[PDB]
Amino acid sequence: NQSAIDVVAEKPSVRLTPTMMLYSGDGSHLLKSGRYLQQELPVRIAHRIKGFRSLPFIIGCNPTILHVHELYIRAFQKLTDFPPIKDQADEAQYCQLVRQLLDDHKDVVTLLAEGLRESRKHIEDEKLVRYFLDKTLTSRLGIRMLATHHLALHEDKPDFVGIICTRLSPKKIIEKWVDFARRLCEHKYGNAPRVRINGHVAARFPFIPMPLDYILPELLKNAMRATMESHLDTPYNVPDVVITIANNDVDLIIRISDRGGGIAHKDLDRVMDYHFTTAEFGFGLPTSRAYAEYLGGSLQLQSLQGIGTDVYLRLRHID
Amino acid sequence: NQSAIDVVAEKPSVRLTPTMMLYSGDGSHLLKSGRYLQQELPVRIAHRIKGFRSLPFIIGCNPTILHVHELYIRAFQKLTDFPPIKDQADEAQYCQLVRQLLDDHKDVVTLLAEGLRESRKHIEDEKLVRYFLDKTLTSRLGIRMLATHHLALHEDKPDFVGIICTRLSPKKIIEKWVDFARRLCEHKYGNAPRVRINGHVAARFPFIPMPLDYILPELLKNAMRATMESHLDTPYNVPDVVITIANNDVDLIIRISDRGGGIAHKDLDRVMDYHFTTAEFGFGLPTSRAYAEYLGGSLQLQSLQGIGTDVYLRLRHID
Ligand SMILES: Nc1ncnc2c1ncn2[C@@H]1O[C@H](COP(=O)(O)OP(=O)(O)O)[C@@H](O)[C@H]1O
Ligand SMILES: Nc1ncnc2c1ncn2[C@@H]1O[C@H](COP(=O)(O)OP(=O)(O)O)[C@@H](O)[C@H]1O
Ligand SMILES: O=C(O)c1sc2cc(F)sc2c1Cl
Ligand SMILES: O=C(O)c1sc2cc(F)sc2c1Cl
Ligand SMILES: O=C(O)c1sc2cc(F)sc2c1Cl
Ligand SMILES: O=C(O)c1sc2cc(F)sc2c1Cl
Ligand SMILES: O=C(O)c1sc2cc(F)sc2c1Cl
Ligand SMILES: O=C(O)c1sc2cc(F)sc2c1Cl
Repeated sequence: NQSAIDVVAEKPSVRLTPTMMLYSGDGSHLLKSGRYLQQELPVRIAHRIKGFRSLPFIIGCNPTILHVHELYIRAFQKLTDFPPIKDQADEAQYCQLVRQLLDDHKDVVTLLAEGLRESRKHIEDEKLVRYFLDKTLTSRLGIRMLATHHLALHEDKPDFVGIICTRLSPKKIIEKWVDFARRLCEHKYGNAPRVRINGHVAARFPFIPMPLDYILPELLKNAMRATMESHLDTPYNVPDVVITIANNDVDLIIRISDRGGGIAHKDLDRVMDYHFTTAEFGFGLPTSRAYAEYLGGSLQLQSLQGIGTDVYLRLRHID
Repeated sequence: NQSAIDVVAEKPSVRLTPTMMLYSGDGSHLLKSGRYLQQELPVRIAHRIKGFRSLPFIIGCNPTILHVHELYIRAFQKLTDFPPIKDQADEAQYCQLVRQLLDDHKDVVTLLAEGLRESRKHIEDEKLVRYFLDKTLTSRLGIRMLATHHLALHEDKPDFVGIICTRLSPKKIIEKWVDFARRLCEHKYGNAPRVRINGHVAARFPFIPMPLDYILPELLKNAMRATMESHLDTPYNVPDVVITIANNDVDLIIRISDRGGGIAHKDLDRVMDYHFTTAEFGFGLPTSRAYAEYLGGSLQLQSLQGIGTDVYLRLRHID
């Protein structure tokens, strides 16, 4: 066992405010920020190692689960071996290790789902598995936003302070993912539902697109697939998917309404479980919910069995 | 104190199934049903007397609350003094007392809200008050359906077995209350939102209209009022209220969508409390929710602050 990991496995995380990210974004400010990252990332990694150590032995023993645990141990070793950042050249050296770790851990979610799939015969508690996956994936999301934000601060990209867009239009980010989903849908069925966008279509505000880039294609794929499966007898005459944007001082709400038949009563208690899918890998819906909650929001579903489903994505604002 | 009340205050209620109501509905069947009512009503009344006896003393002491408690004691005395139903003439005698008690207790909800309003300075628990009102009003709803159903069984009214409509159209019962709400709305503002009805508009099925006759005008008044208050600057150009009917083997779902600005974040935790209203008596929403839950369903709200509100009324089917 590694005693260095034990030293910070229970140290509370120091949270960088999404408002503080705008406040610091530069040369001398990049150094203070890089010093923060250097000290904070091993703590976040150690909290994840603690999670793998706390798994029931028969699950933690899985070679795929063990491989992810060992990747986290490797990441902690590499981040802690690095000398302190005294100057901007030291700050730059560190950035290249962060880029390497961002790519080395690209498939962690895939590996975890694989390991847990192979260990399904030893899982008697979906609430324990939900806790492990919600905690692991949201904390990994937090590590990724910190890492990507710091790297992006080195660019003079328009309307962006790192990963924060200063003038994010929800209508534009929704339109981008609607085009992507309609193309995949059209390839599979020969047609895709037309998507209408209404509400506060002219809203623009400081926002981090990363969560929306994950959640939006997941909800659009679900609404479009349910609409096509529900109308196989009339595939070229399908009802529209309606998206409403509601923007207020507190949060952004995105409502996605489909006429895809609804989520059956028997399936409604399982649609938010990991691995659960009625398609022919069940991670889109529980991961989107855990991400929205991690960011101060929520993901709620309202089923109208025989008609369709309304999905409400609520995300707390920057300020 | 009355010892007869004590004898049945904890006796469990025997539930008449909404399916059993169709199964019995006649002369000899009316007698067995009237015998059931005679024995069941004092038990339901005694459960309510127990509720008034269990209120904190400072609240139960209120003369308005005491007047309702004393009305229930009177109803128990009158129902128990009546001799057993040996024949159809005895069954008919009992019906006339039930009619009198139905009218004598017409305003019980009004009296209870008044008594609790005068005792607000001594209420430190909205969860206790919610429990008392949810239990009292839903059990009173149950007493009223039993009483009205038995009386209605004496009629040869088309498409009705007592209070059960054998071919209830949700679109027709919604249209009836839309006309009522639009007229009241037009009187107050000079205009009312146009109501569109979609989904399963041709659905017809066995159903008891009584719950819908209470809940529908409450949700329509709220959706229409919020729409008019939200558009005072353009009172003759207001967005439509959209109602969707979803009918499946398990339940009927009625979605009411408005563009009335939404329910504010500060008010969202209080809209389901009794007495809470932002209008210039806050019972419509908590009573509708308690009624829908009492009948195996639910009443759920989804707020899009800055845009509008979606209300979902779910009611379990007869079978
Ligand atoms: N809009 C919707 N309409 C109908 N069914 C839906 C909808 N959204 C989700 N579902 C159901 O929830 C299930 C779980 O979805 P999810 O967890 O996102 O994973 P996956 O996309 O792999 O199926 C889906 O397989 C589908 O049965
Ligand atoms: N559709 C809606 N749009 C906006 N506000 C609503 C809506 N439905 C309910 N509300 C809010 O909830 C409050 C409580 O409603 P309710 O309990 O039905 O009582 P009341 O009709 O006496 O106000 C309302 O006063 C209003 O502020
Ligand atoms: O992140 C954490 O703090 C923890 S504690 C714990 C216990 C488990 F069984 S999984 C798990 C995780 Cl993921
Ligand atoms: O699990 C991940 O996705 C990542 S990305 C990244 C960048 C770092 F600097 S550590 C680290 C980890 Cl642990
Ligand atoms: O039917 C399917 O299986 C799929 S997968 C997918 C991904 C998208 F973005 S849309 C879409 C559809 Cl419609
Ligand atoms: O119906 C009941 O069984 C009861 S028990 C109880 C305790 C209270 F404080 S009110 C109340 C009611 Cl309404
Ligand atoms: O509270 C009420 O609304 C009613 S109506 C009715 C009819 C009866 F026969 S008893 C009784 C009561 Cl207790
Ligand atoms: O604005 C109001 O106060 C009211 S009260 C009422 C009752 C109805 F049925 S509609 C309606 C409206 Cl719109």
